[PDB]
Amino acid sequence: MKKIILTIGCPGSGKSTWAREFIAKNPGFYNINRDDYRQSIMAHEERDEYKYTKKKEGIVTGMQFDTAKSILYGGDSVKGVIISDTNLNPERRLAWETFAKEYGWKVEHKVFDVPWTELVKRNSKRGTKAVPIDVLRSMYKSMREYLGLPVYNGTPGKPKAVIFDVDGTLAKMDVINPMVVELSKMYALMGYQIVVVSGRESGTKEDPTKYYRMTRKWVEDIAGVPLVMQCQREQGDTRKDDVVKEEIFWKHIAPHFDVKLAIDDRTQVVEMWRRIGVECWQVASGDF
Amino acid sequence: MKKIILTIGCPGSGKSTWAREFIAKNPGFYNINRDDYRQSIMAHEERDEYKYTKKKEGIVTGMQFDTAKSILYGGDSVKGVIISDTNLNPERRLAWETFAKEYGWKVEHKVFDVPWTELVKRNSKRGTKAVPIDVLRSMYKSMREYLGLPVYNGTPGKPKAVIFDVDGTLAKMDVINPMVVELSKMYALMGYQIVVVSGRESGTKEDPTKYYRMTRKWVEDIAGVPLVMQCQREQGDTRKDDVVKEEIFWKHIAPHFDVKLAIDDRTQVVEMWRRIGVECWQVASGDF
Amino acid sequence: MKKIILTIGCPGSGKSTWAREFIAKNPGFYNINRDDYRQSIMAHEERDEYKYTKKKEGIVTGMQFDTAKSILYGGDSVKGVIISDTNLNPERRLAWETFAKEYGWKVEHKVFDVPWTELVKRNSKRGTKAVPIDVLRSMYKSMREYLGLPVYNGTPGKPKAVIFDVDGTLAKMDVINPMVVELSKMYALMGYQIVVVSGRESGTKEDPTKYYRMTRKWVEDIAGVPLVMQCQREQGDTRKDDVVKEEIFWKHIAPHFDVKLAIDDRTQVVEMWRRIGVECWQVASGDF
Amino acid sequence: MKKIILTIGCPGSGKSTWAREFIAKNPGFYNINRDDYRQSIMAHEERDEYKYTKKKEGIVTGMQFDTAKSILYGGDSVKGVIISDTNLNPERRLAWETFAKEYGWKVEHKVFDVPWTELVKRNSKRGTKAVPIDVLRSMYKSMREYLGLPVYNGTPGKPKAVIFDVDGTLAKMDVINPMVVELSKMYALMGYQIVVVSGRESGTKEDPTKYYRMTRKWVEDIAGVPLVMQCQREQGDTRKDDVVKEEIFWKHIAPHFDVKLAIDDRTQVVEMWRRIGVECWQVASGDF
Ligand SMILES: Nc1ncnc2c1ncn2[C@@H]1O[C@H](COP(=O)(O)OP(=O)(O)O)[C@@H](O)[C@H]1O
Ligand SMILES: Nc1ncnc2c1ncn2[C@@H]1O[C@H](COP(=O)(O)OP(=O)(O)O)[C@@H](O)[C@H]1O
Ligand SMILES: Nc1ncnc2c1ncn2[C@@H]1O[C@H](COP(=O)(O)OP(=O)(O)O)[C@@H](O)[C@H]1O
Ligand SMILES: Nc1ncnc2c1ncn2[C@@H]1O[C@H](COP(=O)(O)OP(=O)(O)O)[C@@H](O)[C@H]1O
Ligand SMILES: [Ca+2]
Ligand SMILES: [Ca+2]
Ligand SMILES: [Ca+2]
Ligand SMILES: [Ca+2]
Ligand SMILES: [Ca+2]
Ligand SMILES: [Ca+2]
Ligand SMILES: [Ca+2]
Ligand SMILES: [Ca+2]
Repeated sequence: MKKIILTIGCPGSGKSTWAREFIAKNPGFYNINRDDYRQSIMAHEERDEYKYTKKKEGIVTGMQFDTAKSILYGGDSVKGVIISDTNLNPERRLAWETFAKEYGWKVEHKVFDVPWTELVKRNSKRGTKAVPIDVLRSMYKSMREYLGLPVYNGTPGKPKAVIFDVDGTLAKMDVINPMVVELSKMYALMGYQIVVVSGRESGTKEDPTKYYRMTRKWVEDIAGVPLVMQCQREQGDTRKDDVVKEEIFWKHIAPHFDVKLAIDDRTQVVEMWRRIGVECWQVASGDF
Repeated sequence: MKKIILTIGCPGSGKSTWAREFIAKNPGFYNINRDDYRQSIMAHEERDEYKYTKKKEGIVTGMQFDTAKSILYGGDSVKGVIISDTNLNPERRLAWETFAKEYGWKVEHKVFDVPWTELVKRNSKRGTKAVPIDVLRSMYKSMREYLGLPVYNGTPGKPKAVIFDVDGTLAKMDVINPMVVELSKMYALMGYQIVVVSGRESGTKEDPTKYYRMTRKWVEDIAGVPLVMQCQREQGDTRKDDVVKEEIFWKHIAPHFDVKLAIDDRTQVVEMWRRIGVECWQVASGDF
Repeated sequence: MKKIILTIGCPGSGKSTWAREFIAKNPGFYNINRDDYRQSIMAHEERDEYKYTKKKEGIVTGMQFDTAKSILYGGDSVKGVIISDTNLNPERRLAWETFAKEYGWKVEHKVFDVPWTELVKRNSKRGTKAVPIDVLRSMYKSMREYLGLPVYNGTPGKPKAVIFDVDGTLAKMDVINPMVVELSKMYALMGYQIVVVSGRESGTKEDPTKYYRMTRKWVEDIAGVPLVMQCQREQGDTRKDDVVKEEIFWKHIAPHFDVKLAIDDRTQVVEMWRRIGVECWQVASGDF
Repeated sequence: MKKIILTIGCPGSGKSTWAREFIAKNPGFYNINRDDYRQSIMAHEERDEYKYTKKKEGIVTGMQFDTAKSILYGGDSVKGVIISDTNLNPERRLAWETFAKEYGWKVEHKVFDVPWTELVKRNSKRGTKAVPIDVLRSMYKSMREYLGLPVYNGTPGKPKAVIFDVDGTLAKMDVINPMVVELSKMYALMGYQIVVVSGRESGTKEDPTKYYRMTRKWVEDIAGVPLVMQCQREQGDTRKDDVVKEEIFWKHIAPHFDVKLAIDDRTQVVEMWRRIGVECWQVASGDF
């Protein structure tokens, strides 16, 4: 059965680079792409900004439809086609299936799950092919939905709480950040539990809690934060703050507290927070 | 007297485009640039990421120095040279002056003040020449210092206050944003004055306060914000929220309140806030 | 009646640049191009060399066909489509007509006649989109056929002759070029008439035959060429040798001699010769 | 002793690509290039055509001089510099040596000998960095001089002769090419020896002279060429006509005849001919 391969990925995820190699190595496969049909009908040059329109979309969609049938209905030489779009819209994916079922073709996916941080990196250097940051956030939000990743929706019965980070949030570089520290105390009065988190490694190979202890002491004897729990990146862990903090949240926090907010300063972490369903306020420029 | 023209501008401000035209129109002028000397000593290709180093910088600085003397010491045909770097570091600018004073040359500046918003726009499409967002923020911070633009440092004797925006901050799209509304009341108890601001146009040409009135009512009868002042973009004003809110701050707020914080959601406005010396917490994704 | 506009031109003739502007200025027009469909089905990157194939061509042709019907069968908003290919193959052009006649559309052409010399120039700088020189010669040969330009096929009854140029051919820079001079005499014995031509301007504004006289004398008293006719670019004429020599051929030579060969050294002139039906031998490197 | 590495090569030979890798792998090495200094002083954009000038050259030369001293006079960290220009001008190369001798540095060369055919290929796709074809011919002529390759200057005492190729020259595709065949006979009368050469493989693995015999017969019984010698690419040889014919010339022709001319049609072969000192007339378009 001739196959139709939908590439599932955010812009900048490796889609096209892979399609080009696959076609180079496997005779009988052809690429179909909407970005290409979008630039061609306007005869746009590499650096022109395409103006979105329902009309133009219907046309490109039509072009994909017709180009698929025509190629798949080619001789026995034809093995399949690659639809190298983002394919991040469920409705769009279903259509390819129904369309494939009536003519007798099968559908396969080829996923390109790339970490948010890397996607941002690439897109900022993508130049003219760059995509706005918010449509990127949205694309990734859809990718997570495709993978079936978790979205927090609260913890019924458990005490409400606010999450505070240390570096850049409660501490500056350490001295206290007056308004944020005053906030944690403000929330405490209001009856909320104060959970503290930090991406600082706990300690060294020989003293595995050196930094943790220092952090705890600082929070207690300088900031005076009435916290109930403190969590930190374990010693030895070299993964991204991104991954580290989320792992800590599902394993040590979500099951014990009804978190209604998170206070942080580092964009990637802030991005992780909103992304998983936790309101987050960014208290300072944290593009690093 | 032969002149040395320093272009003052952030990356993406028009520096090079102007230098190329000026040289094309004025015989006897030559360009000197560090980005160029930086890529050349490494024989880098358009898409390689340059690795910063003191050594490599000393070399490029040396190259600028020597290339300046050699060209300016050319015949009578030579009129001057353009130093098309950002030139946003005061120390760096002084050096060119002292250097120019000993050989008998004069220094002129050619400023390229472009709005933050536009600088971001261009840099995100700059592709490989793109610069990290934080070094851009920093460059612009220096540009503002060069222009002598105002930086807020408080208001002694006046009552402390927090600034809250409406769209996206207190209101969602309208329904209340629970945590942020709860915050304004929380600060009020703490003794702070609550100043409300909005980029929403006050009204229409025929009803110049239509939206203002609606906003006031909403803040009063739905959010229940104990505000003391509300300010909004005047009817007819079509400038950027960027400019609008800052104008409102210096004219109607800074002189009446000791503002210690601002709550907003739109990145450009948040960026304006921190930029002028006002702590600001971004309560939601606002890349628009 | 909705129109289909075929752009007639060699690669590098301005086709696409015009299509982009036309579409920008005229709402309801869309571009259709085979180069675009060719790079897309292979998911090729700007710098990949496309491998020609009947299969791949049938597919792109199919894509043009289907994309035309689908767009032209759009609402009343649709005004037409531009087929921005070279369209230099008569058979190909007919197809568009027959195809247009059955669905009720009309066909218009938009010619981009650019001089060979300029086409070469652009193509050598076209980089990756560059086309081999021989396919370019061929494209231009078809363009000339489209315009109905003249192709020489002899002159019955008139005496046979060979055409010799002076600069670079008979003369070097002047001293004689031994073999070529020996040739003209060799042909004379064989019974051929020797016609001499030169792109050298005849003279100056005040002495309109200064150079002609000098050339005649040189050919007579140094080379010893038994010529019957000498023709030169008139004084004041600043057009390309290209145009100049061909004008001279049809007006002063073709009607008086049965030319069976031309001896020249400058590539553009040599190219003109073969192009119009006259065998030509290039006696030296003349890329200038 | 700190070294100065001059890269010797024609444009498009791999110079820069190598310099970038070498510097990437060897800490303490820096690149110096005139193309880079040429585009920088004019602040030119990738696609601008640089206007040559003595003034601008003196400046770039000065920049190379000063940049060399300054870097080589750096700490002990500095190992050397790469001068990635063509370096094909002997005078220019000497200067680097004398310059290197007074400051105590040594000079090394890194040759990039690439075949003419490949150099043309690359340059035609080089786009904006492309170089005119004649300056390329000239560069390669200098490269050959650097390598010490042979240039023919005649054969005293031996009988004069003309060299004729078969495919495209004497034969068309075979039928006779009337004027060229008539020429060989014309030269024979004049007392010249007619040497025939062909790039056609002599035969097959099982019949190693199949094609040679066919060619000989054709030349004898159809063209009627009064030849004295016929030479052909041996059976099995898969090298370029380029190399094949030159090998045949020095081994089987130059020592037996005083060749004063060569008649061919294929550009690369014609290019080889003039290049080694043999007048050559190109009788037809042979860009293949
Ligand atoms: N492994 C990688 N590391 C860094 N960048 C990559 C990698 N793979 C691809 N890229 C780059 O990411 C960008 C997106 O490429 P692509 O695969 O074509 O996806 P899309 O379909 O969104 O264009 C391109 O600029 C490409 O060169
Ligand atoms: N008026 C403009 N509008 C939009 N973009 C511009 C404008 N002028 C220049 N640019 C672009 O901004 C970028 C920065 O250009 P440039 O003047 O060379 O500054 P820099 O010295 O930082 O490279 C380039 O991509 C350029 O083409
Ligand atoms: N007036 C002009 N002068 C010089 N070059 C031009 C001119 N107009 C277009 N070009 C260039 O010629 C090349 C061919 O352009 P284009 O119109 O797109 O034709 P094609 O359909 O063959 O690609 C491009 O590199 C383009 O920028
Ligand atoms: N092995 C190769 N095969 C084909 N092209 C190459 C190869 N190596 C380099 N090139 C290309 O040849 C051109 C000349 O490259 P470069 O080494 O930089 O020489 P130059 O100093 O003249 O610029 C470039 O476009 C480059 O990418
Ligand atoms: Ca991630
Ligand atoms: Ca932090
Ligand atoms: Ca601004
Ligand atoms: Ca807002
Ligand atoms: Ca012409
Ligand atoms: Ca000539
Ligand atoms: Ca060679
Ligand atoms: Ca041949």
